[PDB]
Amino acid sequence: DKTAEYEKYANYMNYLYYYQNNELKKIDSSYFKDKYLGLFFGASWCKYCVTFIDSLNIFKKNFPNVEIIYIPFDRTYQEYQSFLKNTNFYALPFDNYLYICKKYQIKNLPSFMLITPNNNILVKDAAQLIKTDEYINNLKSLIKNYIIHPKTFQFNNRFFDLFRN
Repeated sequence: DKTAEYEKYANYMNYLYYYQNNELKKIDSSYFKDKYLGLFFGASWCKYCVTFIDSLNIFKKNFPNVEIIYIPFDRTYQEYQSFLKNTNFYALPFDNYLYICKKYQIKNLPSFMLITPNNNILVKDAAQLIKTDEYINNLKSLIKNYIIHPKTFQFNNRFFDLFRN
């Protein structure tokens, strides 16, 4: 039965999650339409993923417009919650996301990818980019100059196109 399947696709990733004063919260995925995204692949058991949070906090200070989304590879839901409570990032719901790794040929954790509003890759290896403080003005210029050609996504669902295509 196709309708059952395709309804799930149209409704794929309808919410992202975050913590706030130790309260699990959610936000409708439509908020992220037309926004630059920072996709952070990480896990609480990954030593340098935890240290990388310091670089991401500096990044967010300087690029508050770019929405950071945690793609989790935690071992347990309990670790996932603890990691979200400590970073206050948005996150995909706790689940298996190896398929996103395969699509983008992600080889190591942590990884950080910068995504344009029309789902193009602005910077593939942004984890390396942001590890010094020296990247800030060139990235302001790159974002300011980027010409966004409109794109229609399958089911008008931006995350389906980004993660499942």
